Amino acid sequence: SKIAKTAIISPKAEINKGVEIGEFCVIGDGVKLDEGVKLHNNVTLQGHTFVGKNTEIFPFAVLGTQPQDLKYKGEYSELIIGEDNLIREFCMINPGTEGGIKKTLIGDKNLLMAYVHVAHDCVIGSHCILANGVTLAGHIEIGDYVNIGGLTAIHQFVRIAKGCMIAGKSALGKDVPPYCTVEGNRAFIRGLNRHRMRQLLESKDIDFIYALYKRLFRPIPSLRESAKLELEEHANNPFVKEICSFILESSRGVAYKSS
Amino acid sequence: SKIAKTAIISPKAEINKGVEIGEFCVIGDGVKLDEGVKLHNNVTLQGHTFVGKNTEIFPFAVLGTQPQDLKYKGEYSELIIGEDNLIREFCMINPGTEGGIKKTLIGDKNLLMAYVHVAHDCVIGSHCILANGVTLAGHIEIGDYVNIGGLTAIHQFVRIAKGCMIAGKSALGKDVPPYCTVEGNRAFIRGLNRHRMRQLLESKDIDFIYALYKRLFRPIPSLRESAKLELEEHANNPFVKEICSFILESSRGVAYKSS
Amino acid sequence: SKIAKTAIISPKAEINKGVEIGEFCVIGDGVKLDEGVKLHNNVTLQGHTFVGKNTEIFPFAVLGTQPQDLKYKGEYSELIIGEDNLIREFCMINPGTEGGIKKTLIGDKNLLMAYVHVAHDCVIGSHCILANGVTLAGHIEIGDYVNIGGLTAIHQFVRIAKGCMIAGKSALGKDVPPYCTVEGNRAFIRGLNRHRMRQLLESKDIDFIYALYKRLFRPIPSLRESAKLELEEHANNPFVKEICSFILESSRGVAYKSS
Ligand SMILES: CCCCCCCCS[C@@H]1O[C@H](CO)[C@@H](O)[C@H](O)[C@H]1O
Ligand SMILES: CCCCCCCCS[C@@H]1O[C@H](CO)[C@@H](O)[C@H](O)[C@H]1O
Ligand SMILES: CCCCCCCCS[C@@H]1O[C@H](CO)[C@@H](O)[C@H](O)[C@H]1O
Repeated sequence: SKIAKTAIISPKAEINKGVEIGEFCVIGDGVKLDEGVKLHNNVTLQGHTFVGKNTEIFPFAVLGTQPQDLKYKGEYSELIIGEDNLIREFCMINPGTEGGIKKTLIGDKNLLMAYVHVAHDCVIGSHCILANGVTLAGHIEIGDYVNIGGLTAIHQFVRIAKGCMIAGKSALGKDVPPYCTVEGNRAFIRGLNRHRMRQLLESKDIDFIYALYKRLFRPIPSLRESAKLELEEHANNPFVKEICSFILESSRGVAYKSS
Repeated sequence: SKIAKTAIISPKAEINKGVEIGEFCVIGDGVKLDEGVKLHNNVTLQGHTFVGKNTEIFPFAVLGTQPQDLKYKGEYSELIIGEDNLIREFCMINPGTEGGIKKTLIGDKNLLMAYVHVAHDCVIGSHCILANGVTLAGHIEIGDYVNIGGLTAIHQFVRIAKGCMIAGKSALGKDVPPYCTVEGNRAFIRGLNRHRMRQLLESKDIDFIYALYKRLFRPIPSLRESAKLELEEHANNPFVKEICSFILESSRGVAYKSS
Repeated sequence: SKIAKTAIISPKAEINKGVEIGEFCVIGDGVKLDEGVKLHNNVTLQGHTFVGKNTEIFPFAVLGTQPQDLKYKGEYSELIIGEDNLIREFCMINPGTEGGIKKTLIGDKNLLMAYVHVAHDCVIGSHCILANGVTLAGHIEIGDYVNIGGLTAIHQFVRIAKGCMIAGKSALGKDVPPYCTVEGNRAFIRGLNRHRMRQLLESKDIDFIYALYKRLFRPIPSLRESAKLELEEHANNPFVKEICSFILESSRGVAYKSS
């Protein structure tokens, strides 16, 4: 519950109770820090940025500066961060753009290791882990319980569904359906995130999913056609709905499988 | 037109009119900031560094500290940056060395995204874009209108000519002739930067270039011999001169083509 | 021998004579700086960190903050750095954990270039060079005279013996025996670090080592069996002892060779 005297804090910023601010932090006039937020020394918060309860941010992280994108034109956008997040040293996160969704959103209980960059208009859920140097291009969507290995680059508009695991040093240019593990320069699906499914899903449903994907990724009928048929033959099945609707909504297309 | 009171500025530094300096900037005694320069909070400028008109530098960038090279011995070198540049967060740029060209030079209207490192003795032109984490080794030369994708590493003494495009995550160890696109770990030429040529060149000349490269990269006569012959059969043709003289001057050799 | 007035230094920290501290440095209550240490502006030193004589640390480096590892629980660990080290901009080094060796150790005369991250429980020797962006996972052991190229990632528990060279952009998941050169995504041994051996070893011994490895890496008898036999047929030979005992102690296994 201490605010360093050396910290520069705009009188227009809103700092709730219990907030800790380390030495030399720089806080702009559009920042909001909810209860229990802890900023180590030298954190830079600019733009219209909201930082949720109990989130902790380490030294030299930069949040809220304008997107790097050239299309940006001093637009009115926001950066919204959830609760119980851990944001490490040298992270750089920008707010959204008018051409995107006018915001960059991050949920709860996530860990963004050092040197992680989150570009404008990205959406990250909860319980995610982005390792050292992960680089997210613009307009990316990441579901809950997603792990992305260090030094991985995700291209613009890519969508990663819930429970996915992406190996380090990968370059992902396509969407990844729920509970899949990805790896490779031009990343592709190598199987299912068994370890994740085992903690969130029941055995019976895990088997169903394997079967589902095996049928979905058959070569003959296109993925799209198999997905639509899957929704018909199983109008009542949460997993089919979650997986198939994700697939049919894909813009960049779904990543390569193995069959 | 405001200079933060918390900023540390050597009385020997030269700060022109209209310069903006954010909170906690550290400016050494050999720095010069031309008109309209904007430094966000926490920018570090050391050594004999000149920053051109209207250039803007974001938080935690470090410019002017001594090169990492071991051969360096407290030499007298400079870092010269042009006008209208955008230098993002966490960039690190060093001045030259006595063994090199005694300076690191950057032209105008360039964008160096976050975590970009420019080593000693590098030369960057104008209208260039270096994405997140691009790493330039020493003595590199980059022409105008060059785009280098994120997380790409360029090895020492490599030269990239005008209008080239280098895909992200590449490792370039050879020179790249004008208007070529490169990609791959041990990077190679995959074709021409059509999108770039279309905005700078006329259709007729674009066709000529394709033809030129097709003949230059034939397997039998060496690239060098074809280049010399090309200069003979076309003593009067700017494109041939620009492309062939570049090739004949190569030290590390020209990158692999595809034919 | 000057300490910037703007620097924040805990009265509990121990600062020896001749120490230089730049503007805005942040020094916690468990830090110790031995004689001749030079901190540029904005260096952050936290936790129970010791910095040896004459070590120099550049702007925005962060040393001593808690490990990123989730298993960590406000444990009592240390970060110990040796003498004559050069630690560049944006480096991030964490102390050890209770599950590891309760410390992160770095020897003497090393150069850690910019953006280098050293995870909890790592052990680095002396005369080493880690290029831009090298990322070390936890519990890694690096011997003396090791060079690791830029943007290389070393996985947890990997051990690199004395005199090894690791090419840039590699991903190492296995141990590397003394005097070997490694390269590749899933890194493997490509030969010997001749350049290194030539400065530290006599010609006769260099020949012996080549022969040793040629016999060790034969396909039929396992590496382990050949190593044990090598120790028997040469109970008195420092090189055999150094190389073979390293191999037999491997946890993650030894890297792939080429024969
Ligand atoms: C397969 C083709 C993939 C093309 C991907 C293009 C991504 C460009 S986006 C770019 O990403 C940066 C991440 O560092 C952000 O900082 C910028 O603001 C944003 O504009
Ligand atoms: C194919 C072989 C390629 C060899 C390339 C060697 C590059 C070493 S240079 C080195 O690059 C660093 C970039 O981070 C700079 O900081 C250092 O000052 C500079 O000395
Ligand atoms: C072949 C399989 C290799 C698995 C390697 C797993 C490494 C996870 S460790 C992890 O490394 C980070 C480096 O950035 C540190 O910051 C964290 O504290 C530490 O917990």
